[PDB]
Amino acid sequence: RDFNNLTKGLCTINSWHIYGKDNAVRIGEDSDVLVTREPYVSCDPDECRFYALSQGTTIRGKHSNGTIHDRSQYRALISWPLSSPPTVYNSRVECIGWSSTSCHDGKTRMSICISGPNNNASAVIWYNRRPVTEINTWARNILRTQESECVCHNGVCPVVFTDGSATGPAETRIYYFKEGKILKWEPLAGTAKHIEECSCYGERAEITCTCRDNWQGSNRPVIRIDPVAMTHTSQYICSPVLTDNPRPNDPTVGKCNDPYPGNNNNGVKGFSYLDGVNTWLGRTISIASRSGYEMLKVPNALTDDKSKPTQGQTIVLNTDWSGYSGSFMDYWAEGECYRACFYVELIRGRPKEDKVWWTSNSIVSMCSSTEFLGQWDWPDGAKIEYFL
Amino acid sequence: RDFNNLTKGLCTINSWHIYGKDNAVRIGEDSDVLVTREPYVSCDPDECRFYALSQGTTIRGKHSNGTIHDRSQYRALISWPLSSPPTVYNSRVECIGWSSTSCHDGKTRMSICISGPNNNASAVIWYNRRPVTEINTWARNILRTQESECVCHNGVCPVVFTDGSATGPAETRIYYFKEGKILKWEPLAGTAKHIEECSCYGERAEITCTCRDNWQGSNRPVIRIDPVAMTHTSQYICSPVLTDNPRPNDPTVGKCNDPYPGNNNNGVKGFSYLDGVNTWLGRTISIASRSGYEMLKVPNALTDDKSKPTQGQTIVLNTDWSGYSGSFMDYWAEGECYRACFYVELIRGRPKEDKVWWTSNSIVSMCSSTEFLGQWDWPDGAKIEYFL
Amino acid sequence: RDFNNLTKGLCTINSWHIYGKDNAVRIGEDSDVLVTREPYVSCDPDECRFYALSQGTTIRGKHSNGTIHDRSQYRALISWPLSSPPTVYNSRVECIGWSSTSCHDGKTRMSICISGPNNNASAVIWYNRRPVTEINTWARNILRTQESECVCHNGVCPVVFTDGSATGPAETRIYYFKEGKILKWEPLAGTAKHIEECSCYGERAEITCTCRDNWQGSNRPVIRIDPVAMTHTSQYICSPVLTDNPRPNDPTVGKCNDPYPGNNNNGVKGFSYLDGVNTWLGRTISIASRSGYEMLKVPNALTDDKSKPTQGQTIVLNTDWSGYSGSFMDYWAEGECYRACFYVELIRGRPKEDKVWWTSNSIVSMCSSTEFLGQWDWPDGAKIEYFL
Amino acid sequence: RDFNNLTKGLCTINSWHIYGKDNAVRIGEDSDVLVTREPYVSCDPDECRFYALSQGTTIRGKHSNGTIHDRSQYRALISWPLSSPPTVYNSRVECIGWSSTSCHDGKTRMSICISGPNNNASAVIWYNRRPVTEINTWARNILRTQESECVCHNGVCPVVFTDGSATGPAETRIYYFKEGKILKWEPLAGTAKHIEECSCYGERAEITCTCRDNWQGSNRPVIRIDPVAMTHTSQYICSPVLTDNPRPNDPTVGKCNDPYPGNNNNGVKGFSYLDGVNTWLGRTISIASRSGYEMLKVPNALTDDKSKPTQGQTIVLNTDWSGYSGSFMDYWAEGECYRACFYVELIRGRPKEDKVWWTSNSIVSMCSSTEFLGQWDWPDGAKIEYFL
Ligand SMILES: *[C@@H]1O[C@H](CO)[C@@H](O[C@@H]2O[C@H](CO)[C@@H](O[C@@H]3O[C@H](CO[C@H]4O[C@H](CO[C@H]5O[C@H](CO)[C@@H](O)[C@H](O)[C@@H]5O)[C@@H](O)[C@H](O[C@H]5O[C@H](CO)[C@@H](O)[C@H](O)[C@@H]5O)[C@@H]4O)[C@@H](O)[C@H](O[C@H]4O[C@H](CO)[C@@H](O)[C@H](O)[C@@H]4O[C@H]4O[C@H](CO)[C@@H](O)[C@H](O)[C@@H]4O[C@H]4O[C@H](CO)[C@@H](O)[C@H](O)[C@@H]4O)[C@@H]3O)[C@H](O)[C@H]2NC(C)=O)[C@H](O)[C@H]1NC(C)=O
Ligand SMILES: *[C@@H]1O[C@H](CO)[C@@H](O[C@@H]2O[C@H](CO)[C@@H](O[C@@H]3O[C@H](CO[C@H]4O[C@H](CO[C@H]5O[C@H](CO)[C@@H](O)[C@H](O)[C@@H]5O)[C@@H](O)[C@H](O[C@H]5O[C@H](CO)[C@@H](O)[C@H](O)[C@@H]5O)[C@@H]4O)[C@@H](O)[C@H](O[C@H]4O[C@H](CO)[C@@H](O)[C@H](O)[C@@H]4O[C@H]4O[C@H](CO)[C@@H](O)[C@H](O)[C@@H]4O[C@H]4O[C@H](CO)[C@@H](O)[C@H](O)[C@@H]4O)[C@@H]3O)[C@H](O)[C@H]2NC(C)=O)[C@H](O)[C@H]1NC(C)=O
Ligand SMILES: *[C@@H]1O[C@H](CO)[C@@H](O[C@@H]2O[C@H](CO)[C@@H](O[C@@H]3O[C@H](CO[C@H]4O[C@H](CO[C@H]5O[C@H](CO)[C@@H](O)[C@H](O)[C@@H]5O)[C@@H](O)[C@H](O[C@H]5O[C@H](CO)[C@@H](O)[C@H](O)[C@@H]5O)[C@@H]4O)[C@@H](O)[C@H](O[C@H]4O[C@H](CO)[C@@H](O)[C@H](O)[C@@H]4O[C@H]4O[C@H](CO)[C@@H](O)[C@H](O)[C@@H]4O[C@H]4O[C@H](CO)[C@@H](O)[C@H](O)[C@@H]4O)[C@@H]3O)[C@H](O)[C@H]2NC(C)=O)[C@H](O)[C@H]1NC(C)=O
Ligand SMILES: *[C@@H]1O[C@H](CO)[C@@H](O[C@@H]2O[C@H](CO)[C@@H](O[C@@H]3O[C@H](CO[C@H]4O[C@H](CO[C@H]5O[C@H](CO)[C@@H](O)[C@H](O)[C@@H]5O)[C@@H](O)[C@H](O[C@H]5O[C@H](CO)[C@@H](O)[C@H](O)[C@@H]5O)[C@@H]4O)[C@@H](O)[C@H](O[C@H]4O[C@H](CO)[C@@H](O)[C@H](O)[C@@H]4O[C@H]4O[C@H](CO)[C@@H](O)[C@H](O)[C@@H]4O[C@H]4O[C@H](CO)[C@@H](O)[C@H](O)[C@@H]4O)[C@@H]3O)[C@H](O)[C@H]2NC(C)=O)[C@H](O)[C@H]1NC(C)=O
Ligand SMILES: CC(=O)N[C@H]1[C@H]([C@H](O)[C@H](O)CO)O[C@@](O)(C(=O)O)C[C@@H]1O
Ligand SMILES: CC(=O)N[C@H]1[C@H]([C@H](O)[C@H](O)CO)O[C@@](O)(C(=O)O)C[C@@H]1O
Ligand SMILES: CC(=O)N[C@H]1[C@H]([C@H](O)[C@H](O)CO)O[C@@](O)(C(=O)O)C[C@@H]1O
Ligand SMILES: [Ca+2]
Ligand SMILES: [Ca+2]
Ligand SMILES: [Ca+2]
Ligand SMILES: [Ca+2]
Repeated sequence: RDFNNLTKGLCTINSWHIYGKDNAVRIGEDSDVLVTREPYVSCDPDECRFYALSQGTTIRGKHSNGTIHDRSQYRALISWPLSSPPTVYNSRVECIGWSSTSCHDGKTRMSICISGPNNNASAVIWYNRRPVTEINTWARNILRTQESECVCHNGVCPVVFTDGSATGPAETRIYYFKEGKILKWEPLAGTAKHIEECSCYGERAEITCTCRDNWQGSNRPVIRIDPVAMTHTSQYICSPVLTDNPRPNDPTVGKCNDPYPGNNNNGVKGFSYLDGVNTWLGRTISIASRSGYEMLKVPNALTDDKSKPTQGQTIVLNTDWSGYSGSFMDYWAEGECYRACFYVELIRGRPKEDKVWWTSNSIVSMCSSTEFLGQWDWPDGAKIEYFL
Repeated sequence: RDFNNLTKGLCTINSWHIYGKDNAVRIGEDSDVLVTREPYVSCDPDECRFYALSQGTTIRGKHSNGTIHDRSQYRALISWPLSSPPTVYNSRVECIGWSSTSCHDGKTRMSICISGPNNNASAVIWYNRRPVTEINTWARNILRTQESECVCHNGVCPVVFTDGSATGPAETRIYYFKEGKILKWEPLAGTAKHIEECSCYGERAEITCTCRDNWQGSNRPVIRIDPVAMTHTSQYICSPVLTDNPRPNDPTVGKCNDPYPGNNNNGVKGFSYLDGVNTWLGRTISIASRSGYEMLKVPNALTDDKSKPTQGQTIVLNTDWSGYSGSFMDYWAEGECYRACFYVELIRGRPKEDKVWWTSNSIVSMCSSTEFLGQWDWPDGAKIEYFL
Repeated sequence: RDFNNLTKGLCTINSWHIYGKDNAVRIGEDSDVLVTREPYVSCDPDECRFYALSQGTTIRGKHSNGTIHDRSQYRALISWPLSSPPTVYNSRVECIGWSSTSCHDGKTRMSICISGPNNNASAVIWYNRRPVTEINTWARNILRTQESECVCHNGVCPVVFTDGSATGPAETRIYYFKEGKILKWEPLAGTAKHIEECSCYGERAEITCTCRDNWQGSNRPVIRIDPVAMTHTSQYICSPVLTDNPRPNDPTVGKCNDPYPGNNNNGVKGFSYLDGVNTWLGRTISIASRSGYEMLKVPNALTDDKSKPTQGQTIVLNTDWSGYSGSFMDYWAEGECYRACFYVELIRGRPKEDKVWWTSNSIVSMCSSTEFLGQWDWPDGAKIEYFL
Repeated sequence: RDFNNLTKGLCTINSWHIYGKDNAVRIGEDSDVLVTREPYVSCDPDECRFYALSQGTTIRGKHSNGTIHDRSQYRALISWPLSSPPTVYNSRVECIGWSSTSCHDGKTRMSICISGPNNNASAVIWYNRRPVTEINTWARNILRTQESECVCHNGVCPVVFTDGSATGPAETRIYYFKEGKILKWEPLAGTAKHIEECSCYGERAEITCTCRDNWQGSNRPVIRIDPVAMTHTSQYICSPVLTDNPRPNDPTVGKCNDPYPGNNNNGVKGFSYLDGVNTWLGRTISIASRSGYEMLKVPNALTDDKSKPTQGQTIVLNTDWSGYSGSFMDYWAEGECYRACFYVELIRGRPKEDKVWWTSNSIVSMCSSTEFLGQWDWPDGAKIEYFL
């Protein structure tokens, strides 16, 4: 009943414990599970849920054929109970579209879905489950947004959008919403050169977003937002531990204010927690594809262009498929600090597994522990052969 | 806890944004989805839902064979969560029958279902989910009602019924309900010559209904209701932009007080928003069948017999099937105006697609934006070949 | 939050309107619907639900084979939302067993299930969804109860049980429960000679039960209960309109205090409303089997041994299968009188349809109207051929 | 809203009445039922539910192949409504892992799941459905816990864990949790020599746990916990009525302070109620495998090394498969005493039924009656042949 404020710092991250896993593809082999992609996790004050973009068909369904495609009239943002699979019968539609974000401000939830043809897309901003504001495409080239949760502070929920080229300069805007209405927007500033799919978290009245430079950068761009002043900066992770994909091999020195070169015109949504010595980066293990997943403790990664790992944890073996990853936290938990969490999208089917005609995913997520916990690996677990 | 009053005017309609879409036929190819038709949308103060007449069988079920037929003992009014499909497991039965309307008065919901043989039908009026009032057929020829939501003002919810011929003069009545009890009824007056399937909305203490003249009219009849005085008038949309189906080609001058001729004994449920220069009409694109769907801004359409479009938006391409369309609004939303909404029934199967033995539909709906949003088209999306 | 009292009389019954219908067998041909039998309907202060004895298997399931049998370890009393089918996913288990009753006292619900072998059965009485009291078999021969709702008055809910022979004198007891605890019990008194499966309703502080005399009677026995004094009487319906099944042809004079002879050792659960001139009897249309169903207005049927029909309504044609029927009312509805309701079990499969290996049913129910409504017939609607 | 205290003694157990049964394997032959094992039952103040470790696949699913294995990344603790089957659509995930316990303290629920490889497992302790505390493996050999409900007293919920060998001395710890945080832990003391899978209940401010000595004991070890002092003792059931499995034949004298020999390196989770003359033991009927199940009244079993049965009740015939059994009670029921309950896991499939490639189970549970009720037997009820 009052707006949430980011009054706490991050808990110390000494390892990662298992939080949730839906085993959707394993289960959906023989039950009514929706084909998805672009998932995430987001908490309300009373409940945490799984989120994703449905493809408007079950996995066993004949309409799963062609679901490699990102943008259709049959997609929607759905949410469902934590660690359940997204089924026809338990999935709640938040809004219609093929690009989304969502966050609760402490009183109620804002959800945003973009739909339309590539040259004529529009965002609709829902708040308390009703449509409130609409935004038309400004650059007429796939208006698109975070594909993970936004973050609010005292009613103000910033959202990062991009419109324009995926392979050249584009038009990125930071919208500051309150109760679904636009308080303000700004064009992207700072030294980030291309921005897509920001993964965001909040601590001590600052919102940090780790994004995807699709055009040039194999290091990740970072936007930091003041939700009170409604201003931001941008730079890159300085660290030579490179965290996009595909990417070249790790160098010994990164770049703070420019894209690290070697791979153009591609990437993956990812995330980091940037908190001095309490800094952890996620990446795919493979430099070539969305294969494997690990967390690496890289003290001062944001600001230190020679920073290297001092600790890590494998999440998904490099013999298993991964995908998008992103940040969320339970802002309404007990205690004196915010516990960092993330999810990894485990993509199955096309293009890497082309014996099936579909593309889908399941979800695994972890949150930080102050203990030094033993590690397991967490694969999707499905046998593609069963779907043949 | 107090009755809702229609105290607001319509928001300015500059375009239409996507509101909901269930993709029911695509999803029901491989999950337990009920065969429906005659759908709509209706809001409670805390939730908006999809409504339809079930056929008492799933689409993949063997009993889907024969579901082209409108009236059986196996039909029921169901509701289900917004943009979900109507499944066996998530569908809530409101009442039993093969013709319906439903609306919330601010305290609770009235639902009405008609059932029976053609010569002996009866309406039962439910209120707070209990049966309260029953009305026997007065003309012994398919007693029937709106197939979309009614509208309430201070407890009074008017409903339009027709009994008698579909191809000649019939007996239309306006019932004024309060808490499921009949306050008053009136025979149809004014210049409308035949009335079926009224699509209604409320603003500034007046209820406007756009209906179907099955007997003669390719222009649409309009009933306007004073829910305080409990009186009404009727006329036709004056505009030469004709909005029934099938229909002849658009002339340059309409008819205000008589059916526009050229097509007899057929039609489709449709709707309009009639608000001076803020006037928008829906129609099928095809003049021959329930094919395509568009919205047209036709300033003063109700009163101007030469009024032509000044703006439009395509909803469904003329290469895709449509069906019934109707009006609803979220009377419990925030802000200073009521945002116009509509749904379009996307009919699949018989009679236009006769390689399957069933008839069903899915739903798409939009609400107005004050922005000038880019347009997409929104087809059902299912492949009939998959059902073979 | 206070116990309900039977303070109202019955509304005048001038006809019957459709209340609910689940079409379970039609729908369960292609969805996960539980095999049932012995259904009924019962209201809470906020909701009315369908009830039945599950067979612990879906209809399409391989374990549906053998479900003609009444008593197994796999049966349970389930409830589910009104007019929904009893599915695996929406059915709530009230208790485990193969004979049951259930009723809400205004504060919470009592449910009773009997289980065990024929010579060693026991009742467990649940209240507020916890087990409170248990009763062991007294005659060691299929302890059994109403198979429809009980009725409460000021916390006191009487229940009729029988233990002993189905084809000879047996031991019937009336238990008076309050908060799941036994206040009192009595052996059956009066002139009823055999009692099974009582169908009960309450009005003006009296509970009337119409039961089944399996041993000799083709007229129905009647128990009337004073829930304050905790006493009862019994007799038969005097009327020559005979309402058990199988039965001989209607005579011109009935029997008030003895079974009407002609058929031994068989019957069906049925019901009546006995209210002077406002008296209505249900029966199968067939005198030979559970085929068809009609309601007949038989003024003074209880006390007049020459009383004949003055009005009727067909519910199920004699070309369609019926089954058990029983009484319930919504004691928590608005208004000045209790509206009589009933359900009819529509049995499909064995023994009358032996091309399938299962026995199941669906449900239709009606409540009274003060109007003289037109009639329809309400068959199960499924095609057995589809299940082959 | 206040913590529950164990203020009541056990009700007198004169027999056992049926409480719940899900018939999961019968139903899951033709519906979307999760493969499980290691089930139990646990009550909240407003609801009692079924619990189990999912295998992350339906029974009919192709991924059911290999589900004999205990520990995978696809397992999770789920709960679901009492006597329902654990379906994809009604199962709520409590936490991720392959060993668990759960209990409500009167304000909210603590749930604990262990996951990881054998040499590197970790417990995560959830409270109010959020992760609060994590515990790393201390002996690097399958950290594991009760597989049935824990018990709380004034906020303090003790839990028994074991880490180390299954076939030799191991490291057992008693953790005392409050609001998901560790108040204290102790190493196992007393004369119990090996501890696994404790089944616990609470009465008069003492918690009694009956466990599994996998290494040597065919009598069962017993831990008794003071949740105020946060101390414990351990011994064995003195009785010569031996209750593990496999086991040698019953002798005439047991052992109070040492394992009863004859079978090494195997066992089954089981339980007892130890209350002077009101003492009842469960066991499999078979001495060789998890076949059959009975309850035996063995006055002073805990302390009397010659105690023999004075009464019993068969639960599952020795011609039917059983499995794990464990204790729970409804601490929030009415009345002056706690009513003892238990469940039995009915295992189907591998290894005893190897014509199928899966292992799963269903559940039956009973609670005590003060009556001397007639007995039935309660088999799983499924036909394996149907799954072929
Ligand atoms: C039970 O569970 C536990 C808990 O999980 C398990 O214990 C864990 O074990 C894992 C696996 O070993 C550990 O993860 C690795 O962590 C290291 C970081 O720790 C080493 O380095 C630390 C930093 O050392 C510099 O500074 C220090 C001072 O600050 C200085 O002292 C030192 O000399 C040095 O100059 C050391 O502090 C650390 O020592 C503490 O911990 C030790 C245990 O780990 C202990 O033995 C010590 O005594 C001490 O007390 C230790 O030496 C990460 O570096 C590593 O991440 C690299 O390697 C993996 C493959 O294993 C790779 O996937 C990673 O990406 C990463 O390497 C790439 O990136 C580098 C950076 O650019 C690059 O240099 C590398 O060449 C490499 O590059 C190639 O691969 C990448 C990726 O594909 C590609 O992009 C490139 O282009 C290129 O192709 C792992 O994260 C956990 O930290 C550890 N956890 C704990 C709590 O201990 C335990 O094993 C389990 N038990 C069992 C029985 O299974
Ligand atoms: C990005 O998204 C945006 C947003 O959606 C897209 O932009 C939209 O584009 C669509 C498609 O073009 C537009 O819909 C059409 O709108 C016109 C109405 O606008 C024209 O006419 C206006 C009125 O002009 C008279 O009065 C004015 C003064 O008031 C006077 O100035 C004028 O000279 C004239 O005498 C003009 O004001 C308007 O101009 C503004 O907008 C222009 C952009 O549209 C801009 O360029 C201008 O400079 C200006 O600023 C404009 O000229 C509708 O008329 C039209 O509806 C007709 O045609 C479609 C087929 O396209 C048909 O399906 C419709 O039913 C309708 O036509 C039938 O009915 C008529 C009425 O009886 C009849 O006369 C016709 O012959 C026709 O009849 C046949 O078909 C029917 C139906 O099957 C049948 O029943 C008959 O029997 C017969 O067989 C469209 O609705 C949107 O308005 C526009 N939206 C916005 C915000 O701009 C943009 O394209 C997308 N971008 C990309 C790159 O894709
Ligand atoms: C639109 O919908 C409406 C609303 O539903 C439809 O209108 C309804 O139509 C149905 C079907 O006709 C009616 O049901 C029958 O009702 C009669 C009772 O009403 C007749 O008798 C009344 C009593 O008359 C004695 O007393 C009066 C004075 O009190 C005296 O005046 C009279 O001369 C006589 O001596 C009359 O009052 C009544 O007249 C009012 O209504 C008339 C319309 O119905 C109207 O025309 C009149 O002018 C007047 O105003 C009328 O004459 C029931 O008797 C009958 O039930 C018998 O027959 C059916 C087969 O049809 C059978 O299944 C029943 O079981 C029952 O008969 C068996 O039992 C008898 C009792 O033992 C026995 O005598 C019979 O031989 C028979 O026995 C065989 O069958 C049974 C069962 O299988 C077996 O067990 C035996 O062994 C043996 O084999 C029907 O219920 C509705 O009442 C009527 N409703 C309304 C509101 O009007 C309308 O039709 C629909 N419109 C269209 C176009 O479809
Ligand atoms: C209707 O429903 C009701 C309610 O359920 C049914 O009635 C019930 O019927 C069942 C089945 O008969 C009963 O269960 C058995 O109970 C006996 C215990 O009761 C006998 O013993 C009592 C104790 O007697 C010593 O002390 C007393 C004084 O305290 C002294 O007087 C006496 O002489 C003696 O020295 C007697 O008090 C008791 O008498 C009361 O009740 C009688 C009715 O039962 C009545 O007739 C009497 O007049 C009196 O009023 C009675 O004589 C258990 O011992 C027995 O459990 C053994 O046998 C089963 C097989 O049946 C086996 O599975 C069990 O494990 C157990 O036996 C193994 O363990 C023993 C202990 O180590 C060992 O000694 C045995 O050799 C045996 O060992 C082999 O098997 C095991 C297991 O596989 C293996 O591990 C070993 O290695 C080895 O291979 C049953 O539980 C219910 O108690 C009774 N309930 C009630 C309320 O009456 C009624 O039948 C149903 N009606 C119908 C028509 O179906
Ligand atoms: C009660 C009833 O039968 N309504 C049906 C109406 C009437 O036939 C017409 O309005 C003529 O009166 O229209 C439909 O057939 C149609 O056109 O798709 C569907 C609808 O179910
Ligand atoms: C407890 C029990 O078995 N009840 C069964 C009763 C009894 O057999 C009779 O009332 C004779 O006592 O009737 C049925 O068989 C029936 O006629 O369809 C169904 C019901 O399940
Ligand atoms: C954590 C774990 O693996 N628990 C497993 C235990 C252990 O193997 C034993 O208690 C030996 O320690 O027992 C089972 O195998 C069994 O006997 O059915 C099932 C259970 O899943
Ligand atoms: Ca990149
Ligand atoms: Ca027409
Ligand atoms: Ca009889
Ligand atoms: Ca053992």
